[PDB]
Amino acid sequence: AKYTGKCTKSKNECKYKNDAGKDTFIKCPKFDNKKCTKDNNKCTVDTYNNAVDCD
Repeated sequence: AKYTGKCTKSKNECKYKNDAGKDTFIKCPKFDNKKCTKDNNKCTVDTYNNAVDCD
């Protein structure tokens, strides 16, 4: 499966839903590299190996 969402300028996390609409928030791997820079920029998650991308 897969999921789609966005990030928060104040919090670089994927506010997507898993299972069946279960609120989930996971910070993307962007330590002092790109912790988001725009309200609801863009995000994406894959069930393959929990690969969370970032805008």
